[PDB]
Amino acid sequence: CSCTDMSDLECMNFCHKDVIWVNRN
Repeated sequence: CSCTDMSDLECMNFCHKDVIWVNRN
């Protein structure tokens, strides 16, 4: 995951769209 030519929100979008803790944490 490389977001440097990319903002924070946009990074969270593509890089955190597969986070598993969106139900259990």
